[PDB]
Amino acid sequence: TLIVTTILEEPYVMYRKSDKPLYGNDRFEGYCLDLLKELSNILGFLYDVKLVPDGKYGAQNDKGEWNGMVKELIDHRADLAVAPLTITYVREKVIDFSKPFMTLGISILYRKGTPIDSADDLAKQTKIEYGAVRDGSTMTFFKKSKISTYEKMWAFMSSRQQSALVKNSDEGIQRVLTTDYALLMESTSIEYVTQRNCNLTQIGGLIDSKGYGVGTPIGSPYRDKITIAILQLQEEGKLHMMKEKWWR
Ligand SMILES: N[C@@H](CCC(=O)O)C(=O)O
Repeated sequence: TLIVTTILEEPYVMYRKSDKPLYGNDRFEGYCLDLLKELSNILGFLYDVKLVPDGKYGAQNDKGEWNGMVKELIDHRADLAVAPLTITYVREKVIDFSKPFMTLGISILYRKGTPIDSADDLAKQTKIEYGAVRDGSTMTFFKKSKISTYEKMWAFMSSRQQSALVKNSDEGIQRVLTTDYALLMESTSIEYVTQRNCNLTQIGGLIDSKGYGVGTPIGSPYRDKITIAILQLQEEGKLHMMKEKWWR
């Protein structure tokens, strides 16, 4: 029944690996898929998982137009957006979000053993390239930040745009591995990476504080119900278990 838009991002949404042929929703696994299964049991609904066609989370272009999963919800092309989608002020003007099912903050993914300790250290220099995922909430944060240092940084990554910004997190992580590059990535995603490559580390603390929520078109009856469901899973300690299962 319900159409759920999502995006491939480890360990939230991934293609399940099997020796036998997988069809439909079975092709996907991960934190967000366990959550979606839970939500459909609690609210009792069927669903079809579809990746967002342009592979973007969603940003508003210079002419006011949106893309990514946000656009899909806006154009009623999807009922739910269940993915590590950041709840932001700008997005709340065009779609509704459930209450957060996970919290995080923008931080820095970089290698270990350098004198770089914060965004400032990155900002006041130029040898180390740094950037974020194109059309994601992190890129938008820097693009709209009125704080000098972040404003300085947006200037840097937007000039070297075609280069500083990456298509997705996997490409950004690979850029951190094979280049002198620091990735502006969200904290729980960084936790997952550094947890698997002891050469990588989080630089500084969180630049901001926020959360991930299930997106729905504006005025959807499902939003409050999903919030109630998230609150239940939280209450019975399943959100913790799910986090531990995937981040291990
Ligand atoms: N979670 C972000 C994407 C990743 C990022 O921009 O750091 C979003 O909802 O757009």
